[PDB]
Amino acid sequence: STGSATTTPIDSLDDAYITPVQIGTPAQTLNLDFDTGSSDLWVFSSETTASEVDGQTIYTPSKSTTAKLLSGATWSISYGDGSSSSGDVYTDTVSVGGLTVTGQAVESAKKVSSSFTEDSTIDGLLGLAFSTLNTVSPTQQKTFFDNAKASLDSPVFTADLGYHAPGTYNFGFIDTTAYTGSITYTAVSTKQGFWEWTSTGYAVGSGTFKSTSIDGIADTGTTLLYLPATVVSAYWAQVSGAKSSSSVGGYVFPCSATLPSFTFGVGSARIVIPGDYIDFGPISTGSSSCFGGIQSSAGIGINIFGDVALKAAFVVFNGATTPTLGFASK
Repeated sequence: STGSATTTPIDSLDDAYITPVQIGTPAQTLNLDFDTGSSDLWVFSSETTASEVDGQTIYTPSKSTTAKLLSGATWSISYGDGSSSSGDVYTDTVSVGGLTVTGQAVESAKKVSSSFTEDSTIDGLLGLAFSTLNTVSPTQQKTFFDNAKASLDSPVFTADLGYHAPGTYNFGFIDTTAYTGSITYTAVSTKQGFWEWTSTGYAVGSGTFKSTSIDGIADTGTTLLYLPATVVSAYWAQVSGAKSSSSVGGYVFPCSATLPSFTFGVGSARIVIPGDYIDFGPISTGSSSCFGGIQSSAGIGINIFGDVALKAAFVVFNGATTPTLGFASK
């Protein structure tokens, strides 16, 4: 079996992407953020503190004939950006673009952090990292991809994120019409539970390619690209008037500047990020300072190839027993 679903940016800056997901019987459709950087499927629900719900669609297990409370199970998550939520656990039927999993752990949020509350367009997260990061206690739960792996034609899913435009998540097959050239595959380490791989280098604009290993994770749930301080400094040195700002917390640049592209290596292949992808607009309404899409990972501890980089490519998440990541130009 296979599944295919359209993913849509939530705003004009591509800060996140939402994908419709059907939960329960009859179907309750929620718009979830597909996150390859976490492993929990959690939703706003009827159980969420009503003061913490600001326009989201909520999952109501009492209206689902296939929902079953998972007795004694709880969950609690803290995200890299200091966000948190927690609650209890149901199992239910979950379908993504025609692909159906029965008995999927659906983690119902009892309380969410304010950052999720402020964001009325995201009804929850669907984690697609490896199931060893799932936070359900005392019995850890499998991700939607892990539960679907057996019935998929091929144990893969692909991310085809759009620039200011809709994209596609496919499960179980590789659409050979969605990319150009060849797919270059690279090894994945699962030792920390992430889709972790090693980039072979970078170039700024049309400068020389610098061969250097950059270990990092493919994270659809992170907006920006976070790279080591040396790389980020070399990029912004080519933008006139750019500087790192402590008050803003990152590199900013004059909105009148034109940004150079950024190339990152995948084995012997090269993925080019157009400079327009790196512009994230004014830091405040009416400001002439614009926020940069390439920031330092020094405070994070891990390099993150977020949406800025992934949307420049067709990305295959190969969940075979030896997992790999595939990149192709598009």
